[PDB]
Amino acid sequence: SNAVQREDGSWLLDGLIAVPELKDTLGLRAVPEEEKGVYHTLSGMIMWLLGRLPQTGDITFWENWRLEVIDMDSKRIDKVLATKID
Amino acid sequence: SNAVQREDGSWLLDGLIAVPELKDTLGLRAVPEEEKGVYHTLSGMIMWLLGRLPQTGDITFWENWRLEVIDMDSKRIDKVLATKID
Amino acid sequence: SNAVQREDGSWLLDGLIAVPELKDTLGLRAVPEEEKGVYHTLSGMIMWLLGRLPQTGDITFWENWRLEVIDMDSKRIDKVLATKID
Repeated sequence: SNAVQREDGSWLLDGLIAVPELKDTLGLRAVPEEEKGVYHTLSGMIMWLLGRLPQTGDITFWENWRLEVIDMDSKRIDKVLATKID
Repeated sequence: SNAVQREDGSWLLDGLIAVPELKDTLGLRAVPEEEKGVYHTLSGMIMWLLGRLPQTGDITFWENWRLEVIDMDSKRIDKVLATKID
Repeated sequence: SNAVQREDGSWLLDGLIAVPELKDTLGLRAVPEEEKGVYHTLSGMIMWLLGRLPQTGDITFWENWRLEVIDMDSKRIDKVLATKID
């Protein structure tokens, strides 16, 4: 599970991307609930920040980043667009 | 149930604007909980996204839009400013 | 307690800044739950808007402001960056 950067520097990210790779790709300093083992995946993280099942169209925010749900894979996010804030 | 486009592209919308007219106005692909008979107006969609009673000053997000609650009629939203994020 | 403006015009705010100073500093029309006595500081306000204990990295929104949690002091927010959205 993957990360591709686009011709404006925004990221198209697979929802199943794991926390260590996600932090690397986005330069995150932390994730919410770190070390508590609540979720292990970008999709889970977004679900946690939303406090409910995400839907395509949903937007959340974390550190320097706007996270938009681009597509679902039933109970999980398939694809996310990550855009730098500013 | 009006909408009115300001000088800068942004939209002033009635909170009782129905979902059909809302998709058409803002070019929304979808709405949350579509076909689940959960809300029928922009006011109810904003309330769903916030997961609580809206207040004037509240900001929510969906697709390419920032939706700001500009005015209330007691419990229901009366005016909403929609702005397209980039 | 206090508020310092960066050269870019954004504000670093102490989490314990009280409602009157906050409104004056950011030119707020209101704050949520005004005169309900729910919270009395910026930290309490953001905790109210998130619906849970804030974490460093969280972002919330009110009126024309993006509110980023910069640092925590255990149960309370220590520092916030407020940036005018437009």
